Amino acid sequence: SGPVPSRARVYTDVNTHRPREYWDYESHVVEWGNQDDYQLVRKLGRGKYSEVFEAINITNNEKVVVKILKPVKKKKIKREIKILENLRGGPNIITLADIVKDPVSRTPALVFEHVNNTDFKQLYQTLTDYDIRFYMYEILKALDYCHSMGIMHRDVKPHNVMIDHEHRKLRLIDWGLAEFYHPGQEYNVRVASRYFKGPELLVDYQMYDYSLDMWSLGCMLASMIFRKEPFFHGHDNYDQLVRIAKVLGTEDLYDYIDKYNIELDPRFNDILGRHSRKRWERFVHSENQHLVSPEALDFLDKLLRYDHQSRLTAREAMEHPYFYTVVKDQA
Ligand SMILES: O=C(O)c1cccc(Nc2nc(-c3ccccn3)cs2)c1
Repeated sequence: SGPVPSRARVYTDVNTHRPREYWDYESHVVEWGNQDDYQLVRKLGRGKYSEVFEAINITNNEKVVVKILKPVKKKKIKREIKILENLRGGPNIITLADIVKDPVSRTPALVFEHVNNTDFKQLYQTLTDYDIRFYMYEILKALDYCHSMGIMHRDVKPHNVMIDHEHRKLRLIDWGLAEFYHPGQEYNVRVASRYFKGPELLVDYQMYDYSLDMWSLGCMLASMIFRKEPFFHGHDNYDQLVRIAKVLGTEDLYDYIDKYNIELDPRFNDILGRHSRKRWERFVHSENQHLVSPEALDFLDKLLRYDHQSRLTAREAMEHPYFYTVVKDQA
């Protein structure tokens, strides 16, 4: 027999109740603006899928950010655009302002609201205990929103969480890997950065859901409170699961594989070994103890579960004691 099916615990059928055009992005028609409205100022970054620039909208003198896409299948561009338009205006979601056809590359360019970024490699070393709870709460607002809208991000990691620390503002960016959740759909497991891939991706379990983003969030939280980046530091996708298993233990891993009748890649046989579940105290030391508390460890533990069905939802996470003071201040 094959793998046991799975469905999201929450927001399971939200896309089914929408009109088909909400999620049928292959049939999305792109609304193009005027590429002459924008003059590039300077380059801000580059990646495998795009280059990102500061630009000026010369019709109103507004600063914007322009993401010029490298060649990719048009259906992937339609996907990202449709998701950005669906999520526009949601809390802490980057705002897509315009779409233009770049004259040189002949590829699309997405135009986004400007947001000032403090690079995480400089910010994360100055964050207080309170800052981490605050910004984790703000990320959870974006994840609960997009999940409630039927969308999983699938690429949650520090580079995709832009933080203007001076104004305590945060935006979840790069929706190029995001997808619509449909019950029973089997998804590509070649998503997310290595260090943030959930166990379902590493064992090739395709019927995953929003809870994938909650694993990635737990990896971010561990790296911030323990000041260890990345927290699970694998050499490849196989070794990545080994690094997880040396912390979470192999017993719950094999229980997970058994529960969903997952056929484990035979490469894993010789490398996973047998490992006890470790106590989080072993990652606490004098340089990070001010960021670690019983509340943080309880919250972290409830995110980092092999069984995607047993991880906190974004809404459950927001109600955890770790956020009581953040919640009280925001009232
Ligand atoms: O893919 C996306 O959705 C997206 C949306 C907005 C921005 C970026 N990417 C980058 N933005 C910067 C940056 C740095 C300083 C000030 C402003 N932006 C550097 S890399 C990506």
